[PDB]
Amino acid sequence: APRSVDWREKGYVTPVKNQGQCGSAWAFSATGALEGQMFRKTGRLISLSEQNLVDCSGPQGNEGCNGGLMDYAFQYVQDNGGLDSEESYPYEATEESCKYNPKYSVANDTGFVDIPKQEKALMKAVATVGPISVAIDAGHESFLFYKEGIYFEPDCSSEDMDHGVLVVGYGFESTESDNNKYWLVKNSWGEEWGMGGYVKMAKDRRNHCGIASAASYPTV
Ligand SMILES: *[C@@H]1O[C@H](CO)[C@@H](O)[C@H](O)[C@H]1NC(C)=O
Repeated sequence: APRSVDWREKGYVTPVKNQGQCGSAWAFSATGALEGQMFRKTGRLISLSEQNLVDCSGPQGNEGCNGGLMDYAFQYVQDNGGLDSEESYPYEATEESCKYNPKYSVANDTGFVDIPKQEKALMKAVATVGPISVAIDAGHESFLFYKEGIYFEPDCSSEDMDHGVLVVGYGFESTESDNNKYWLVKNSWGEEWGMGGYVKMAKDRRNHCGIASAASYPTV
């Protein structure tokens, strides 16, 4: 029910990462949600290998630096029966042959769940579960240049999303608020982008940028 949530303060979230020049955001969104649920489970925050996902999760539907889905990622961790740590399987920003090594697994998952397409459900799910993997229309130059404040983009689509990110919670602006409410969104473009890597994004403004059209998370 909370009028504010920040999972970064409860220890759920790793420091901002950078996918570099590789369409692997689906993989940073996925590890982000898996890092969170692994923490809820064990009380241990261990950073997870995106390269593992990029290299190995093709059989689940993912296409490396050419793109992918978070759901596919969670499916691979299940099928595979583990995922390697960031330390053991470092990120390289390019597609290589699979080097997974069951000895270095530090996370598991058991399925995933998809939140229905409602900023109400997505409010619930943040509050209940953990950080949530979501997809957004990021394909505007205002998103490139974003520095601070609450992101709103008139030409944003709620149906055509192109970029996976992580909702680590939500707030509001103005000691009150209809307005101005924001989602708290961790990106994977390095800390130099946005607000040290994060972005506040319009919440309950008609599913802005489709932040709720494709939400999900891993069961553990
Ligand atoms: C993941 O789960 C499988 C089967 O439940 C188990 O064999 C494996 O040891 C687990 N790995 C970790 C790192 O928890």
